[PDB]
Amino acid sequence: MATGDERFYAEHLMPTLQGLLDPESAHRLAVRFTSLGLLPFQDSDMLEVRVLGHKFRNPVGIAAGFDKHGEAVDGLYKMGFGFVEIGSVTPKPQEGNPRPRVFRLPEDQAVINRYGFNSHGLSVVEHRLRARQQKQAKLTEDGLPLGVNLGKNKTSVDAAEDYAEGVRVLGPLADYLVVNVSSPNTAGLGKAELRRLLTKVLQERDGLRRVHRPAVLVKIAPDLTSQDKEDIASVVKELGIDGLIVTNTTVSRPAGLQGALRSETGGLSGKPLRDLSTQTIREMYALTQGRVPIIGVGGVSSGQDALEKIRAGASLVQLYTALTFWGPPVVGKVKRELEALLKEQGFGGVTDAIGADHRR
Ligand SMILES: Cc1cc2nc3c(=O)[nH]c(=O)nc-3n(C[C@H](O)[C@H](O)[C@H](O)COP(=O)(O)O)c2cc1C
Ligand SMILES: O=C(O)C1=C(C(=O)Nc2ccc(-c3cccc(OC(F)(F)F)c3)cc2F)CCC1
Ligand SMILES: O=C(O)c1cc(=O)[nH]c(=O)[nH]1
Repeated sequence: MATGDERFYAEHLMPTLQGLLDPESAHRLAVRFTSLGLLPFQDSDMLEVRVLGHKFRNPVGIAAGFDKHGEAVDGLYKMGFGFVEIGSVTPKPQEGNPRPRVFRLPEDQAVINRYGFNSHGLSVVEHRLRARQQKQAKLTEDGLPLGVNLGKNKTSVDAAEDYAEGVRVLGPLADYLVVNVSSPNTAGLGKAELRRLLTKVLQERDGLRRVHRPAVLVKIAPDLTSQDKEDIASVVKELGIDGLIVTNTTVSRPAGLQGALRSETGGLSGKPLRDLSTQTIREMYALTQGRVPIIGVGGVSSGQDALEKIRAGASLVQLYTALTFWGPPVVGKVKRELEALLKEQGFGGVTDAIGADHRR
């Protein structure tokens, strides 16, 4: 509760919280507590990584979705994350799908959600980030970068314009932007469309002043065909996209799911998604010749999970669902185990392990 013991949180606190509140209420309370610093490991130089034009104290970040409106950024750094990504944020505010829209699958250490981009909107997030803009400038310079994930409104008629608007409004406040076109919960959120979309996004980005010019990454699904991945890699290299976030939640339902809510509509996250994501990272790393930075996401809950994605090609990793089951202590746990594994496997540091599986 205030100490920081992994067993207490995993075995007592978290289980009790879930027994008292529904999943969405639990998340909202989580955001409140985090934003208030109500939280329970020292990063070694081994965990430091330099990519996307920035230094990262450690390669473990909080995935988009936990802090959709940028309300708990500072609390998240306090929790131990090497970098924070907020969003997705839509141009105009919107409520998202009706409740219930998030479901726990305890037996699978997984979650299914269909929020549908509930967002305070660009304007509100912009002011919220501006209020701590200088503080973030010092955090970034200190190895704690900030990412902003962009989405689009449900009733938007010009997808590309929605993202362009996001680039113009929040781009100046972020170290990196994410073009999220892999959410399974928005209408119909492709080589042709992607090229057109990203060309416009990059042009908008290049039009920003130097110190306010963020890297641009594309977040993709784990349900892509081989052709889709092949085309994405081609477009990425063609336009000079700075990086990829692999992956978002899956619309598939892997055989073996035990949770009673396994058939709810939405994207599945957690352990059942882990390896499908790692494999997607492996494939994208190869298709891009290891020249395009990858942020690996999907079922990371331990040092081994993180290292597998790093060895597969990820320069950084993110987690979300593991936090909902184990609580804040999982962050230090993952970092401590990653450090130990790097040593055991002969890597001088995280950097040396990036893509290691491909050079064996
Ligand atoms: C409740 C919930 C909400 C999410 N919202 C977003 C979002 O707004 N934008 C986004 O790009 N990803 C979103 N995600 C996906 C996560 O960022 C991540 O890609 C995915 O959950 C896999 O990681 P995990 O297995 O560690 O949770 C969300 C996930 C969950 C569980
Ligand atoms: O985060 C979520 O989106 C979801 C769930 C969840 O339980 N999330 C939580 C809850 C408390 C969390 C925290 C945060 C900060 C501190 C915590 O310890 C406390 F309560 F003692 F102060 C616990 C973190 C989460 F990610 C349930 C499924 C969806
Ligand atoms: O907001 C949602 O419903 C959502 C968006 C996204 O990108 N991924 C996800 O799992 N849910």
